[PDB]
Amino acid sequence: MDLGGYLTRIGLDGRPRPDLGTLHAIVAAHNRSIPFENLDPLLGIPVADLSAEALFAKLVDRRRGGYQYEHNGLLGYVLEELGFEVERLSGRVVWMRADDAPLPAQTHNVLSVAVPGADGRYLVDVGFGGQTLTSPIRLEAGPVQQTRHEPYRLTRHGDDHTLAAQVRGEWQPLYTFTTEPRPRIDLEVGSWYVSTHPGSHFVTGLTVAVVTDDARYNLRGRNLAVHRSGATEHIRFDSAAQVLDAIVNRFGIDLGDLAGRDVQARVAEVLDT
Amino acid sequence: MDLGGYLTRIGLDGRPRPDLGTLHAIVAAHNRSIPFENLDPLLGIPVADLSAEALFAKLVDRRRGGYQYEHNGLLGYVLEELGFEVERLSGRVVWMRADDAPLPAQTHNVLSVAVPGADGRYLVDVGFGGQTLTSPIRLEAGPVQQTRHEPYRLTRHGDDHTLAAQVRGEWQPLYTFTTEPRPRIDLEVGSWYVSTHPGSHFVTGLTVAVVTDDARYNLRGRNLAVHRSGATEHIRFDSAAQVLDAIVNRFGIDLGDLAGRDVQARVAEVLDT
Repeated sequence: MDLGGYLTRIGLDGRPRPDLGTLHAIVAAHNRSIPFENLDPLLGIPVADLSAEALFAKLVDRRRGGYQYEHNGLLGYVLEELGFEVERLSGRVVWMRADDAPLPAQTHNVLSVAVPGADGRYLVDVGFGGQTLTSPIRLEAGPVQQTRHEPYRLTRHGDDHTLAAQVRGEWQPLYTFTTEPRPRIDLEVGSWYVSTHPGSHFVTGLTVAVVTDDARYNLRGRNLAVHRSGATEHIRFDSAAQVLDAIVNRFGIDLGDLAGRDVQARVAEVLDT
Repeated sequence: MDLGGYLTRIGLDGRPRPDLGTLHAIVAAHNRSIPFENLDPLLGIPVADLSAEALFAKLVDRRRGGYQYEHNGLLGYVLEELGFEVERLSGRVVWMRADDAPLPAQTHNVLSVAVPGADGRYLVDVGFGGQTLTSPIRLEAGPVQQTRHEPYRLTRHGDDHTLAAQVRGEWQPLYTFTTEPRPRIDLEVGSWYVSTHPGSHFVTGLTVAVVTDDARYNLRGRNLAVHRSGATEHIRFDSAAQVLDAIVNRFGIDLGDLAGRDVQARVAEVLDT
C-alpha cells in the first residue's frame, strides 16, 4: 500500500518495526495529525466504503479527516501492513447516556492489536474524536491504565467490555464492545447508518477534533472545547465563517475538497445542534 | 514626580509632549501593561491612600496592578506631570443593572483631561477593568465615538452623563458621572467603601483584567472571559494554583509584596464567588 503517504501524513519517516514502541508512536502521531471530522455526512455524503483504497485516498491523499470507521479502518490497514495482527471490533456508544437508556446501535469501530510476539492484545482507538485513546492500552479488564493523557479503564461482564476515561476527576463510560472480530461489510452497514440516518449525531451537526500532546480539542457546531492540564476552555464562535476558519487553520482540513457544496451555509444551520 | 519608572512600566520612553497623540499612546500602553486587580481588598488590605507616592510605589515600583481609583489616580498624576490639565470625576456603576434598581453608590473614578491647544475635554478611564475605555474620547454628550476597540457613547440628562459601550453589537450603559471635580479625600472615602464593605464586589471575590490590541480579558474567581474578534472564550481554572499561575505569568503581577499572606488559600475561597 501507500504507507509512505500515511507515514508522511502523520509526521513519521521510514518503515517502523511492528513492536510496542512503534504502536505508541503511531497512535500519538495519528492523534495529532489526522483530525476527527464528519463534514461528509453533514453535507449528505455517506461514508459507505471502508476499503483501504477509499480510506487512504480521503484521509491521506486529500488531507481530509474522518470519523470512527475511517480512522480505525485506516489505522487497521496500516498496522497490518507493518506486521501487527489486527482484528476489527464494533461497539455501542454509551457516553453521557442515562443509566436506563435504550441499548444504543453499534456505531463504533475499534482495533484489537497483537504484536507478533504474543504478549496478549491491545485496544487501539484513534477514531472516537476529542476523547479518543491517545495510547494503546492492554485489552484486559480490571486495571486502571495510564495513557499519554488521562487514565482509562476496561471492565467487562462476560465478553461485553466497557471502556471508561477519567475525565476531570470523574470516570465516564465511553462505549461498550465485544471482542468478536467483524468483517468489513458489517462495519460498512454500521457506517451507512451513522452517516445517513437523519437522527444520527453525525448527520445533525458538526464534530471536528484533534489531540496534541498538551490538549484535546473538540468542536461541536460553534463551540470549541479544549481540555488541558489544569483548565478547560470553551471558545464560542460568532458565525459559520469563524467555524470554517477554525476547520481550515486550527484543524488542518482542506475544504477545497468540498467545492460547490455550500459548506458555509450548511455549517450555519448546525451552529447550535 | 519621577515619571521614568512609569514610562518604562508601560513600554514607552523619553518625555512625551502633552498632545492628543501622546494621550492616545499612553492610554493604549497603560491598558496592556498594568492590569486591573483587587488582590489587596481580597486579602483584607484596604485601598485607602490615593496619593502619588502610594500609587506610584504600588502600580509602578512593586509591579502590582490595582483597581479603578488606583489606575485613574496614577494616570491623573502622570498626565498632570506631562503638562495635561486633569480633573478627577466620580461616578456610579450601572452595568447590567435593572431599570428600577436602587441608585448605586459612587464607586468609580475617571479623568476629565484638557489637552493644551485643543478644544474641550477628554474622558479618560483606564480603570474600569475588562470593558475599560481603550482610547480617550471627547467629553461630549451625543455622538457615537470610535475607539481602538468598540464604539462608545456619552449621553447626558441634566448634569448626569452616561458612558455606554457597544459590546458585541449591543449598547450597554457602563456608568454615570457628573463633571464636578472631586478632591482627593472624597475619592479616598469612596475607595475606603469599595475596598472594605463586606458586600463589595471587590471584597467578596477576585477580579483581574487586562486589554491588549486584540482582546479584552476579564477574570472573576476561576473564570476567565476573553472577548476578541469573532469569538468569546471562557477558560475555567481547576483550582487556585492555576489562577495564581495566570495572575503571575499571564497578567504579569508580582506577588512579592504579598509574601506571608497565603494568597493561594484566599483565592481558593473565592473561586466561585
